[PDB]
Amino acid sequence: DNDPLVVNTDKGRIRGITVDAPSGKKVDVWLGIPYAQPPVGPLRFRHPRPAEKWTGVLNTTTPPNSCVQIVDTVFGDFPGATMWNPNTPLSEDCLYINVVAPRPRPKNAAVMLWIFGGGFYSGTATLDVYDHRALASEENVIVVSLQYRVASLGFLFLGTPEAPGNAGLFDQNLALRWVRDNIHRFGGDPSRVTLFGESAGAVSVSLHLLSALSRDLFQRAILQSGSPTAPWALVSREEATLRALRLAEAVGCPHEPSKLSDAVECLRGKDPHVLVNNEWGTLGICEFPFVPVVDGAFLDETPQRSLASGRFKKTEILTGSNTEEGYYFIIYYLTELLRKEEGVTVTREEFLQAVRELNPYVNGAARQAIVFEYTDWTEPDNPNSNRDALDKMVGDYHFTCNVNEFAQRYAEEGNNVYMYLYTHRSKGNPWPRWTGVMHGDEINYVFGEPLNPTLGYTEDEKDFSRKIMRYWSNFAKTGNPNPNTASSEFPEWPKHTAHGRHYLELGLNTSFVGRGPRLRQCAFWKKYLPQLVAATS
Amino acid sequence: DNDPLVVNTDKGRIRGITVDAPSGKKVDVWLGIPYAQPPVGPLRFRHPRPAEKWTGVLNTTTPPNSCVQIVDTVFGDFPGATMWNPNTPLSEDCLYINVVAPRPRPKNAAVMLWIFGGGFYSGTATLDVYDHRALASEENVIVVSLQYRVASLGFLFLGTPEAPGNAGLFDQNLALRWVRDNIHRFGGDPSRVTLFGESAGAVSVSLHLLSALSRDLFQRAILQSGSPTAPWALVSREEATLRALRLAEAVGCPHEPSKLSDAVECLRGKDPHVLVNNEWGTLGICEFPFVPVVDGAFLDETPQRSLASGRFKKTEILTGSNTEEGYYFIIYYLTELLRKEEGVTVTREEFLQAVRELNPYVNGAARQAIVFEYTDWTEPDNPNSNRDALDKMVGDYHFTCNVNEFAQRYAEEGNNVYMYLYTHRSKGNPWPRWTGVMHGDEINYVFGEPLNPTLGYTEDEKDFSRKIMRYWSNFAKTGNPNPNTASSEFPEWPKHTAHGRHYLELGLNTSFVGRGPRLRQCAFWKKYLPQLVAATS
Ligand SMILES: *[C@@H]1O[C@H](CO)[C@@H](O)[C@H](O)[C@H]1NC(C)=O
Ligand SMILES: *[C@@H]1O[C@H](CO)[C@@H](O)[C@H](O)[C@H]1NC(C)=O
Ligand SMILES: *[C@@H]1O[C@H](CO)[C@@H](O)[C@H](O)[C@H]1NC(C)=O
Ligand SMILES: *[C@@H]1O[C@H](CO)[C@@H](O)[C@H](O)[C@H]1NC(C)=O
Ligand code: NA
Ligand code: NA
Repeated sequence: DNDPLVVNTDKGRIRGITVDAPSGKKVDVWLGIPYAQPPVGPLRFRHPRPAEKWTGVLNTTTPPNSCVQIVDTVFGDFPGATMWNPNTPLSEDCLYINVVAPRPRPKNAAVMLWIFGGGFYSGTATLDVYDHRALASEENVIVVSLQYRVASLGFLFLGTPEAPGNAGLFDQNLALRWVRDNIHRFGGDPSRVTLFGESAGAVSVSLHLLSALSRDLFQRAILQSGSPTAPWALVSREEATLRALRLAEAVGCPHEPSKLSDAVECLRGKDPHVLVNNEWGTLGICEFPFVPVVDGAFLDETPQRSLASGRFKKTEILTGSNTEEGYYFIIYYLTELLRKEEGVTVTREEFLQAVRELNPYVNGAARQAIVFEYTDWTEPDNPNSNRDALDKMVGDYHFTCNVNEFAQRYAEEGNNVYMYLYTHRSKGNPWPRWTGVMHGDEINYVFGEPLNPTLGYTEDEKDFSRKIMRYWSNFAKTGNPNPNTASSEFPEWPKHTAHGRHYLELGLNTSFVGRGPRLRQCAFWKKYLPQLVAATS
Repeated sequence: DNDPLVVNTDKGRIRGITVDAPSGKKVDVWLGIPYAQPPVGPLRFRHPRPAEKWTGVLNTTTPPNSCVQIVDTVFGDFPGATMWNPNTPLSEDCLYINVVAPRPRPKNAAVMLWIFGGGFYSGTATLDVYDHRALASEENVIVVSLQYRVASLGFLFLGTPEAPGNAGLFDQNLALRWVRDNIHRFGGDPSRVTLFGESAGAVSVSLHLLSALSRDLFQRAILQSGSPTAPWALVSREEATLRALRLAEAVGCPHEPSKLSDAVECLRGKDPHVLVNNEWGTLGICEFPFVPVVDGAFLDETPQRSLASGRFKKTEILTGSNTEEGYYFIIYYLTELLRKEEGVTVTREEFLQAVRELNPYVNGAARQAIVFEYTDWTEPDNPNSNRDALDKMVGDYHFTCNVNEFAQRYAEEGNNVYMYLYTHRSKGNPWPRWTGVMHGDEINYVFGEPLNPTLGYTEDEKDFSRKIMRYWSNFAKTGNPNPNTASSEFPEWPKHTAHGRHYLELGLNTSFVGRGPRLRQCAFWKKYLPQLVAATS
């Protein structure tokens, strides 16, 4: 076989297809490569097995199945909500990898591996917003994405070997070995693999930097709006079992903590869709039913202890937060107030209501410590301020501050860190204006969506997209985002240093550099508030 | 008598003298006019009596005696410390008024009455820094100053009629009636009297706006770095008696609360200087041994209740604070650290030490509420930040915030208010650089000291002085500081409105207008911290 579009992997040979990128540039794609046996029947909830070797030529020409998950309807066929909806058929057999090489195909090049994230309950590598064609063609990089098991199918934990937990993470781990073993045949470098993700993507990518098993399976990491030290990232093993036994109860299975083997076997029987729909009990804002847990194999300790002791891969890190993280989550949660319409506001009374509902676990000697910190004292009753104040307290505690912590611990262990604050809101953003730049807005720009002519992105937005695609790309290459011009000295993007803590503002005409972001509020949630709760309890 | 320099007051006639202002302009002065009988012997601690009518022509040609007080030596003959030292002989007979008319002498003009302040323990109208010659000549206003009894001689309270308290305030009150009765003969208007002062000066001027007795004795008020709602402004009647009986003990007199008439009579005997030296017991920063008290005559309620109920003269108010209030007081107090030298700094440890010593009455669940508010979280251990952070917490609690409160209550009662933040540090400032603009720095500029050729003020500083002299002067005239150009619309200096809370920055090239100043920290000390101390106690 002299055919460039057929490739012989360890488990057999596959046939790809040449496709046009929206830009018009040509790339080679391999879509739906099985990296594991379908985790069905006795294999559900369990760690994945490598794929059974196949005979003949297999067609990897079309986008694979998305894993079984819930879909978002709460806004009907709104373009803003439907972009995160799975665009392929939902199946238990979802374990596949997608490889996209640029044309001409390089002999040995950089590898960028995208781990999607849906709060560990949803998502797929097949989303339109994650399109490898624009990124691979413009930056000349091998772009790879994977499907990992999600929700209770991926993250159910009972301590038993029939449900050991972290199945989704072991999925990713196995997919990383596939890359290590098979990427050079697509023209990549097994040692130059750079992992990058958003939400759980970042939380996943981070957990590979920590994990013993996936330690030497990649080179660098890019983390978007997520860290392993976030509140929603992990659950206690004691709770994870209760969440599992509650799911057993809710679905009509044996829920007794006495006999665990009864519970898992009954669960294996039930339909996958009824299983994922019964995960949602009483949960506050920004907390999810089934997520990573410290299993003993993938992780043998909590990420907090790993970070403290300094047990993580010595690597360059590119990480950052968006300006308005919370808004997205305060829309779905707390849906009464702050609905999907233009010009919404919040009265001082409604604000005071919200901080109780958004922080239900604090003693009230902490509530007004929050309200004093998160109110604008130049004009306290301002309806705009009180609304934006909700986004900040959610955004900072659940997202922004946790990113800062991980970035600092990496910086002070002598690693090069690059911190960003993404401030750009699209002109064509479908969501209301007040939302501003929400959680996951940068994705469209890192993947080169503005370079699509069929979409009406302004000419400046197309430049901006190419700019951050460059930053991202040559970081995966060189360990540094700075372009060759000004790479020699006084960078556009300074290093996030332990004491300096600098970040770059990613916006349309701003090259502004600050320190943080939001160091005061981070000091609030990390230092002041915890010791106050101690002193009042 | 057709002589312009002789004037016939109600109690007899006086003879003045023409003097050159440092600028070279000529003014007429009357210095050391007795407005009351000397409060000596049986009259000590008591309310003043009007002066006994005199026969013939009296010479009021030289600066009168300063009241008995302590002097500052702690810095030896330092020019910065010695400017507040009394420059006339110290006497118990100190009750006099000074009148300065410009030449040519107007038929009927505006009256600006200066009440000095030394924390109610010191000060005199005769200080070089308060010179009427420059102000009167340049702004064409009748400038008047008075001497009021100070320290325990002025503010001793025992509830007894032999020591009823507020003697210093009744001194001022009597001096205001003298002005009402006698100023038209000097070419002033009895109804256009505008009171203005600094430190206790402002606290005094404010207490005239409140008091029933001195209500109709003036028109407007200008208040510099002081309000009646400040912590050090008043003492409880229960404490004032104890402070008096402690002073009785310390001087070797009967200190028993049983027999009060014994105590006062023994006190009347003792030398005035030994009496003023034994006032200082255990007192924290920015608190003074003998100050105004609610006597029942001058004030029948606490200023807090007066402000709340809205019982104060409906008038225009011009008030403001300086950028670094605390520094001056943290130098004399807490003298170990933060000494008088260039380039002093504060370590993070020393900072944490200070907040305990500077706030000795807070439970420690409040101490770190302060440290979190008053630390710079971009670089927390910064030695410059930690030093400046001490000035702010002292400046805000003891001065700046209290000025804001009084200014707001006047604004929301429908009165016109003009708030300033004085940001200008002299080039020739004798104190160390880090001190910046300290408590009482604006005085030199409001009195026209830069217009003195024998002093090396820059040509811009001379313009600045004339500018704020103008603001001050035509406020006393018109009720508005704005010059005729731009007085018609969109003022240089906007009104401090109840909701807007605007202030003007008084500096060299800044016409900048903000809102506050320092609304966050004021909300801290006024709203947040008090309810936190409640929740933790
Ligand atoms: C994939 O192979 C099928 C036959 O199984 C063929 O019908 C189809 O055209 C192929 N599509 C590709 C490789 O583009
Ligand atoms: C940045 O801001 C605007 C962007 O529209 C523009 O004037 C120019 O590119 C820059 N200039 C500024 C802030 O003066
Ligand atoms: C004040 O009067 C005295 C006489 O008592 C006289 O010696 C002195 O020159 C006068 N000074 C004045 C008014 O300038
Ligand atoms: C105010 O600042 C300086 C004062 O020296 C001067 O450039 C000018 O008067 C003003 N201009 C600015 C801030 O650009
Ligand atoms: Na998420
Ligand atoms: Na004072």
